[PDB]
Amino acid sequence: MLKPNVAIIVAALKPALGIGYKGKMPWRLRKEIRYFKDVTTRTTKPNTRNAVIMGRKTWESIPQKFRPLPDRLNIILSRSYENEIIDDNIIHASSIESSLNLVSDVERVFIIGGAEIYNELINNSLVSHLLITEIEHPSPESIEMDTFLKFPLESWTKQPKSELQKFVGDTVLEDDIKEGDFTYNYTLWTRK
Ligand SMILES: NC(=O)C1=CN([C@@H]2O[C@H](COP(=O)(O)OP(=O)(O)OC[C@H]3O[C@@H](n4cnc5c(N)ncnc54)[C@H](OP(=O)(O)O)[C@@H]3O)[C@@H](O)[C@H]2O)C=CC1
Ligand SMILES: CCC(CC)n1ccc2c3c(N)nc(N)nc3ccc21
Repeated sequence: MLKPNVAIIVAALKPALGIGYKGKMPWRLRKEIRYFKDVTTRTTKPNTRNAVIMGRKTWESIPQKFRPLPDRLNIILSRSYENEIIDDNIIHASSIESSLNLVSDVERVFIIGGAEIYNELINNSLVSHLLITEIEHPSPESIEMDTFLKFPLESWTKQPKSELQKFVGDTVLEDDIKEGDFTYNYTLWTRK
């Protein structure tokens, strides 16, 4: 696949944009994990699937029994990997672009984490869209976080919900979702 548009999908706690703590997510938001699954799996074209790209640490964090993530082509990046097709669902690569050369019959490509991947790939021009779940809490300072996004948001524009709706198609987008003390909303950003 030559020069696909790539989207970053992430959930972050405002205002610092914290995303993890000691290798894990700092929260358990049930509806948010379901949205992630629906967005990353759904396709419009016929015999296609989406691709999800992740760093090695993120892959290793999913229990072995639950990987690869079903119904999507999984791509795992490591600086130590040769570009190799493991099976029909798993690819090893050392660069985003080399990995895409190995794929076909993919509709959309999503970068799914983690921190290092996000922070480096945000500056790659292949990245055209950001799907950020913006989480709010009454006392964000009480949530222990060690990992944060370093995104240059002054160069991106947050779109109206109508554009997000168009991006996700059929997916139901509820507003101000509350789970425990967290309140969240889904958003779409594009480059200025
Ligand atoms: N809030 C959210 O939506 C999400 C949060 N996370 C959180 O992220 C954290 C994990 O992030 P982190 O520890 O940074 O790990 P990553 O998942 O980003 O993996 C880092 C590894 O990826 C490889 N890698 C990184 N950058 C590159 C590159 N540019 N080219 C090739 N290989 C690369 C390296 O593998 P090697 O060392 O083998 O070279 C590196 O060690 C956890 O807290 C996790 O819960 C994860 C996903 C979503
Ligand atoms: C499904 C496996 C887990 C492991 C951390 N996971 C990995 C990536 C994501 C993930 C992501 N990238 N974006 C958003 N919005 N939500 C997520 C929820 C869970 C995630």
